[PDB]
Amino acid sequence: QGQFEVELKYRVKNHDAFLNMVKQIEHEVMFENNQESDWFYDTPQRTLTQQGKSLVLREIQPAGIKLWIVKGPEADRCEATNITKLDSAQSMLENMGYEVIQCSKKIRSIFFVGEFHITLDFLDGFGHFAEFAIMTDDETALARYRERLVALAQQFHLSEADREHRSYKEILSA
Amino acid sequence: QGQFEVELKYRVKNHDAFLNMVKQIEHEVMFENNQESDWFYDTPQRTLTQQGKSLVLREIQPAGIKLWIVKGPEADRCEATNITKLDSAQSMLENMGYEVIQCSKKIRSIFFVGEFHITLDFLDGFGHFAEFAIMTDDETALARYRERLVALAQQFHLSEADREHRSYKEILSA
Repeated sequence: QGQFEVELKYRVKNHDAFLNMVKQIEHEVMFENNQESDWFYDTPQRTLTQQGKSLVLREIQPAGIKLWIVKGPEADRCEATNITKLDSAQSMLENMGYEVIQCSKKIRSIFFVGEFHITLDFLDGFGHFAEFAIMTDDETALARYRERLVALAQQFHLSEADREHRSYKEILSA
Repeated sequence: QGQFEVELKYRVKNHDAFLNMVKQIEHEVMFENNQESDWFYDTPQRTLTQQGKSLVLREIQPAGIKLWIVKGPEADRCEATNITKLDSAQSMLENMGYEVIQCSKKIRSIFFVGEFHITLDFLDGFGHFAEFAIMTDDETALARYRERLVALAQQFHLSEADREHRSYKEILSA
């Protein structure tokens, strides 16, 4: 569980329905209905963005989860580490020459089903979204996880037609 | 305690004498004789170094303390946050364009005397060193704090003649 995260995003048109579904499934809960704030960073010339990378500081309340994240360049590469002082992290990145190129808020819920993660998000105005994923270190099993992920997705009655390819930041820059 | 750091470093000729003295002063132990490893980062062209900044990833064992630190550009400025995954941070700074420009290890003990910090270090091949420090948000009390740090150090029979002006990195560079 690390550097390689396969993730499928879906549009969810029915919350309680989706909820009822997981409601009828054996699962662990990381947290429900927290507010997640994300701060995306980059240099003045947008160097990270030109290289297919994203740098993010993230805080989830009231769970109190705070992360320093870097995604890319590889399609499935994602690294992170928990941090205790979000403000210090923000201040250090600016001192490092970085600037917030985007900030965002959303209500989020994350559940566990085996080693797979289920994320349910709600963007005020655009609707509910769902993410299914698993982070692994072995990259050979990255096409087979992508499948059990689809399998799991199928359990919630979500078809490829429900698949959402536009990413959070990747879109609602709109 | 965060905006302004006041810290005086001194060379310690007699390690045992320093500790026997601390035994006569009311104090607390954070940790004793731990190994501290520091990894200094910068871009290949030394952007940060040339601007008086230090970007550091630090690990202390067996305490298990892991930090992401940025000191400077101002001499009295130091910011940090604990991180849970040292290797992820290392890999993220790498992905962000930084490289290890210098690394080091030393033996360190940290004690508390009021809101004052006393750090006793051992840098093999260079000798022992002590740091007396304090952090405050009140810029009006700087002179007074520096005075109390001299007196404190005076208790350990350390004078301005024992004052070490070089930073950790500079002492190593000899």
